[PDB]
Amino acid sequence: TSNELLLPLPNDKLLGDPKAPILMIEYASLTCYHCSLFHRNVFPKIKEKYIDTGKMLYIFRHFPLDYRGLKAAMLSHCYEKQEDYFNFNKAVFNSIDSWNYYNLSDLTLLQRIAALSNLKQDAFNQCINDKKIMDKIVNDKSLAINKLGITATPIFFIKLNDDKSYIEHNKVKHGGYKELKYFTNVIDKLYGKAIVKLE
Repeated sequence: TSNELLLPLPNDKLLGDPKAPILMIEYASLTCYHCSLFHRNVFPKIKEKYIDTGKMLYIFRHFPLDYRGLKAAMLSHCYEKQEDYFNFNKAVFNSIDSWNYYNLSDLTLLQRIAALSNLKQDAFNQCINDKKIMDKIVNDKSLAINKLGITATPIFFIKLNDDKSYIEHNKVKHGGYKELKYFTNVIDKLYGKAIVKLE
């Protein structure tokens, strides 16, 4: 069920305090141009203002649409520490202009990123060919299509980080590129309600 999907799951990768008052779940393709721009220009201030400060727990979930993006989503699993995993996805978004737009199977950009992060070639090769990880990514994607009605990206669910509450998923959904002021409005209002409730 959708309500069960909009909580931290045991295999989710987390960023920020697991017990933060607010929860943001994002689904996005790593090769999405507008997502890349959002991650370059808006997300860093969201992280500084709400994640680093313990106000909001962030959960990124992959939604790959192509070879590039699925292989990249797979390679992200070579990065275990929460900051490393986030920094890998950030590097892929930041490097979007550097894919090969003619040979869509060319993964030279991922070779670059792996080298810069000192990931050994044996680990790289294992991660980029790991069928168990590929299957998890594509099943989590089909589950989001089925249960949450996702088509385009980025999509965001922003809600109180309370496992006991029932909320209709479309009421906490935000789609597409949003400027910083949009999210600060939404998150500040939710946080204020969260704190009152917690006291």
